[PDB]
Amino acid sequence: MEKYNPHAIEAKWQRFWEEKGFMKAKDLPGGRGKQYVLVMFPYPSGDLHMGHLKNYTMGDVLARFRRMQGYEVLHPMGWDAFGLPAENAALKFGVHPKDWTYANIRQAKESLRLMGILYDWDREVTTCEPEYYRWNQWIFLKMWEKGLAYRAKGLVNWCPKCQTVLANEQVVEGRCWRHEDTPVEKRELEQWYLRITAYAERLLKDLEGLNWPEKVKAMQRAWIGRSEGAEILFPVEGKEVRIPVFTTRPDTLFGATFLVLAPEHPLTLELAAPEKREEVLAYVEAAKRKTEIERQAEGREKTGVFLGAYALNPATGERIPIWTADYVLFGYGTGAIMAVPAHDQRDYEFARKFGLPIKKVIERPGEPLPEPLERAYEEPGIMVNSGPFDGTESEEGKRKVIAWLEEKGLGKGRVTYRLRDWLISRQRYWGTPIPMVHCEACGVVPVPEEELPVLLPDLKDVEDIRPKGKSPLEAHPEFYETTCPKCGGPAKRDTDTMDTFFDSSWYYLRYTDPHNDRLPFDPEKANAWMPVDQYIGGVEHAVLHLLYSRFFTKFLHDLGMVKVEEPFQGLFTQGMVLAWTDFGPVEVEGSVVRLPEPTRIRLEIPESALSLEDVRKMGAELRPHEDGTLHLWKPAVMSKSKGNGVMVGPFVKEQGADIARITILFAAPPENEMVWTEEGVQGAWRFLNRIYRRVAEDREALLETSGVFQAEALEGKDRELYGKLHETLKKVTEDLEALRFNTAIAALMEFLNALYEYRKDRPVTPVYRTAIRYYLQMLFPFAPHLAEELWHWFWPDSLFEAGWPELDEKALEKDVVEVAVQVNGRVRGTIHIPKDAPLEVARAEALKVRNVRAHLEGKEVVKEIYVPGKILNLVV
RNA sequence: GCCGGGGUGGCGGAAUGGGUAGACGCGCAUGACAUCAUGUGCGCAAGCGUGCGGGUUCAAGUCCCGCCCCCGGCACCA
Ligand SMILES: CC(C)C[C@H](N)C(=O)O
Ligand SMILES: [Hg+2]
Ligand SMILES: [Zn+2]
Ligand SMILES: [Zn+2]
Repeated sequence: MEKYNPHAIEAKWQRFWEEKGFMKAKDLPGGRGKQYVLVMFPYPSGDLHMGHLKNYTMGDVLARFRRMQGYEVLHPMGWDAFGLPAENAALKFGVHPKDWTYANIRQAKESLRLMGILYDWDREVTTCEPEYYRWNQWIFLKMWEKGLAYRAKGLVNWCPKCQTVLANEQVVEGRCWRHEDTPVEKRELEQWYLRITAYAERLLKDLEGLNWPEKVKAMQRAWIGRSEGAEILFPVEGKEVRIPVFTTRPDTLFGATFLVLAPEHPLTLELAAPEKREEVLAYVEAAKRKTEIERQAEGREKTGVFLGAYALNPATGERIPIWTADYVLFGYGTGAIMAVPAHDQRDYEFARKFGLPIKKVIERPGEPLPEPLERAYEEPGIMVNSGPFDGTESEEGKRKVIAWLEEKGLGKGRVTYRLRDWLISRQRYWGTPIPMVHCEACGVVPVPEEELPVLLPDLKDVEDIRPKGKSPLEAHPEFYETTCPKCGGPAKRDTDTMDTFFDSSWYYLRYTDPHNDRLPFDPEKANAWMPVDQYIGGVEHAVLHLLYSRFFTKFLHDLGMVKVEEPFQGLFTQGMVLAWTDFGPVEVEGSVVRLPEPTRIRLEIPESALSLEDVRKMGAELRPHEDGTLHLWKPAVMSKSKGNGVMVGPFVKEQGADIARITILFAAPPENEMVWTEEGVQGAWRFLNRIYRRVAEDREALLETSGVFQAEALEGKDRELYGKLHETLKKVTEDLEALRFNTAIAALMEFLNALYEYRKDRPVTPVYRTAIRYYLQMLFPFAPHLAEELWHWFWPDSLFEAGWPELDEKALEKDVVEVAVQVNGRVRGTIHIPKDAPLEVARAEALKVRNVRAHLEGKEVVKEIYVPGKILNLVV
């Protein structure tokens, strides 16, 4: 008897599926229904390994399944070429991006193909190509006319490594999103923005009905951070100008004893007294230079300066000094606040430190407030010392005081958002050119829609297209020395480029019509496929892609190009793949494990001396090495950096594809993080072989048997096996739909054993043939190769045209289930009686269990409970 | 501190309209010419066992009250 040989059949079938084009995405989905499985396209930068294939596999499983059912499936794939990701890589190897990319893509598609993953490559999209980024511009225009795009000064975040500005969404832990070790600074610059805030309300409101992981939504809710409150205006003493401040506690206005402007606030210097200037101006240059990692280093220590100017409390009418502290942020609300030390610790503390007054205006219900106050009081209470509002409740106060303000034109009720506008301009070469020009008489003028695209200057000198603080395009007149399409005089093209995320915010839409030269996509098409039914990806893109993408769709909706309003209906996340890692040598002596500094450092711990326990307890092991010393191993993220990846190409050659799959899918729950291991790969081998044998050993026997039979006319092991099948089909089918591939397979392995047990007391019967047919169909999504192979030994056409097995509910019905006999809550034993078996029939079959255990303890009884299902309790 | 998700064998992990806890797999242990078959929660045993302590019930991983710990994300948003 032959044996399971991967290299023999895999690459064969792969070519087969590609030729016959089963995953070709239909232009316009018919009436059979349609699925749109999509995995976030990759940043071409490196070579793929098991750590990466997790996702694309999933997408494939899910994609093959649906296609098998009948749905018209669209499983697309393309490359997120432009932006920092690629450039940052091509720059670390002194290579030209256009070459480093097309190369990385080639390597990629090869891996994917080896893994037996199919796509509709006739839709492949490469962001960095003109044929695509042209539309990135077209959109930018449509956003300009609609006033959602714009330019403006102010402090922006600067990444010394990337040598360019980043959006707030790209500042994780106060560091770069790609360089989690490089702090971020601020620089006065005028960049281009996208008025995403214009959609703050909708972005937050349309989350509700969204069926996403509660973890993600909650992050967007928090990132958008809506807050209802009031915008009060404080007149400046003598001056004509008025200062707007936001507050979610206007019912305390009469308690405001001072104002605090953000260092970067304009009026912080335009009001700073000449005798204070030499200090105010020195404080700004101190805050601007400080950073996030530095600020969080000082703690909650309040620090500010007095502006030497006063303001007029529009409530009491009196004067209150105006200060400037860093604890107030300019990028939020009004960048100014009305300090009320009496009902806000922050303010309070700031007050007790810089000798400022604390006025009480909210009394605590019942238990009076200890005078003098030694801690704020932020809870609701009764108003006092607040003019005619005295006695008025706290809650009812707010709306009244606001209604009072909106009467004298002193303020108004407003709702600010934490969400800050999107900064999309980058001073890098590899990027989409902003379709704007700069005339001196006309000003900032938008390039004509029909003059698009605006190709990127062709630059070969690698040391040329490198960021040094300014836009690499700011050195090629041959590009920007163009004319203004308004007047006709000398103009200048904007040297800045669109951030990567821009093009990665509507790609899912391009796949629906990847070859359109009239529009970013034909609405008719996009509407037929959208929304994305299932989006496999990560969480790190919570406040980025998963946000920017929605805004983009909504705006595209508002142009009447896309019927839907949320691009991703389903959002399935995945966990990180891991692998046991070599953390260096160790000197073991008895039960003591000394740690040499080279290792201890990589382990990122303080201790330089553990024990054989501390090692176990932290999930590690000491193994023998090739250098003749012991090495401390431990799992770790499977990444290039860690140098522990399991390259696809190699692996597949030395093992097989379907093996990789089963290993990845069955390892754990997809949402959880797996740890790719030797032992696992083995299991995949075993599982796959046993599937082979079982079918190879009956190939002949099966070849001469018919798979036709009468359902009910079944009895014996057959009737049973047939039930086990359908019982299994249920599980597989459900789990595939819910995206629980692990248990979906665990169920397939279980039936397999069931088949081995059925063949020790029964021959290749019609029911059995059917079992095998059904099994092969249920396998096709996880091990499409080995599945397509065995299937052909008996049937003609591809498993793709087989369709998915039909469940037979009536086959699930159980007859003679095993029941547990318990007495006073302990499980004494288990009998085997029909499901409907009457209490008397069970009781009887119980009273004489294996060891009559039921008697060894039930010699009294008082009440008995029977549950047809699987239980019978005797209350002694 | 807030929000989100979780504590089950040696390990990944099953099972919640209460009803034989530990499916499937990994590891380990015996029997055959790396591969199969059998066993495998702990304790020699009384007996005990789903983070802790009470409680409801014939019956609790599932429900009720109080509490501990772990991971992830924001962290001075007025
Ligand atoms: C959809 C894209 C934002 C995915 C991203 N390019 C990544 O590889 O993480
Ligand atoms: Hg390109
Ligand atoms: Zn950077
Ligand atoms: Zn002009």
